Amino acid sequence: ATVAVVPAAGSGERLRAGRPKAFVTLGGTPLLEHALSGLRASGVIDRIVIAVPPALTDESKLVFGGEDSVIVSGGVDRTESVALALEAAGDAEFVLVHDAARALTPPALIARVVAALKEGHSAVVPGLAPADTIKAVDANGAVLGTPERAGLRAVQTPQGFHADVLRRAYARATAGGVTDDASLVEQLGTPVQIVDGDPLAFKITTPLDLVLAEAVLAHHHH
Amino acid sequence: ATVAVVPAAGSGERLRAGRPKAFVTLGGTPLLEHALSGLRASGVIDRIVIAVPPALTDESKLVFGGEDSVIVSGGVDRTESVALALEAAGDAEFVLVHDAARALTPPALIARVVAALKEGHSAVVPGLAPADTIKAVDANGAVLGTPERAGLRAVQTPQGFHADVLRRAYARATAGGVTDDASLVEQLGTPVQIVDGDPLAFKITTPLDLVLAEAVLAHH
Ligand SMILES: Nc1ccn([C@@H]2O[C@H](COP(=O)(O)O)[C@@H](O)[C@H]2O)c(=O)n1
Ligand SMILES: Nc1ccn([C@@H]2O[C@H](COP(=O)(O)O)[C@@H](O)[C@H]2O)c(=O)n1
Repeated sequence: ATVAVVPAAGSGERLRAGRPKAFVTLGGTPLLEHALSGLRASGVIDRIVIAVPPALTDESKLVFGGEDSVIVSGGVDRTESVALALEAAGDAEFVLVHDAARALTPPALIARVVAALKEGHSAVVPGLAPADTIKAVDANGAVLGTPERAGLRAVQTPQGFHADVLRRAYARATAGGVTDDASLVEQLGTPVQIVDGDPLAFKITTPLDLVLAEAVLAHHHH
Repeated sequence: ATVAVVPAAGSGERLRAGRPKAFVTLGGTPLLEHALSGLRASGVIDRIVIAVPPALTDESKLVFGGEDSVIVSGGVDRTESVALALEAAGDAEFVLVHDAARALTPPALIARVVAALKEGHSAVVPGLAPADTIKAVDANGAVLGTPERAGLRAVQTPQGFHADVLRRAYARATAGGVTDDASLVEQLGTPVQIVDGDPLAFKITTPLDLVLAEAVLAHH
């Protein structure tokens, strides 16, 4: 079985007042609903576990629950939220962790992640070459160096794992600031394989992001 | 004094526009004109040198050419286009290299870059923390590492330089295929300083970028 875990249980940004980025509306619909639709339309996800703010567990069950979608109370950080979601994941072979702010992620991208895991990769991440040159900077903001742009990937979600590989990684070190699940797995040198991402799987968090997302909805739906 | 070199000689292939990308319109105005309007609005640019596709040089001169508004035939890639335009940079103590494709770049950012040069920095690049986590990968797509996102910058243009530093960097370039001017300066060992970028200085590269630029303008 393949389970998708969706941490939608809060925010470290004080501006947002504990409201997850996942609950922002897009075309009158929360980002989380768009993300769930993508996961379901991929046709490769058996169950989804969504971690939500504890106060909104009842509300989320009613709105986002279903035969393939389990709701759990989330944690104080993202790392705890994913950990709590993993409890309810059961005995899945594959676990995908998906950022619900990447609302317009195409279903095909999600299938690509699962397909690569079935080829035998333990850890799979969608990515694209960065549009801008990326530079390493020191604490001063002085350039340390410029890696080959073609040797870099801006990575997206869902990030896919063999379940035990992911659970072992989550078993150690809280350090809640982690947003990238593959990074946790990489601490032991576990191989991670990039598959093609998609420009549409951008994270929707800023006003400019939301402007782009609304514009995409217009082309797709109006 | 400050001269802006504007590489505008790129093709419209990725946009499928059937014309050079500089001459694709955004709310009815060519991208190049948006880029020039930003430079003019900043109030800190004394001279512009535009590299255009070589076949359009004569026509471009008729439209844009005049005192301190110089058109040169561009090159086979961005590196050659910049190198050609540098020949026309003139006496300015500071040179900015600004993609025509970053059409919505705010005048404020251009002013921020010039200010940092005037402050005494030899090379200045606008940058923002990457929106996504960045991973280094090998040729087969296997992950090599995930540098802390906080220690990375996704860089934009204009990139600003003391004129002598940029000329010396370009003199030492042995091949094209460079899209980042600061990378050539880094090869001299010259320190490069990052200043705040701006989300609106994104490069219009794909059809989706063009949708974004249109949607931004639609708001205003
Ligand atoms: N307590 C928390 C805090 C953040 N998160 C998740 O971590 C990610 C990053 O959140 P912020 O950048 O808003 O802090 C989001 O996907 C958010 O839903 C969570 O699931 N539980
Ligand atoms: N041969 C080339 C190729 C690109 N360029 C310019 O460099 C900038 C970056 O090009 P792309 O946006 O195509 O990557 C654009 O403004 C483009 O017009 C150029 O001036 N000469």
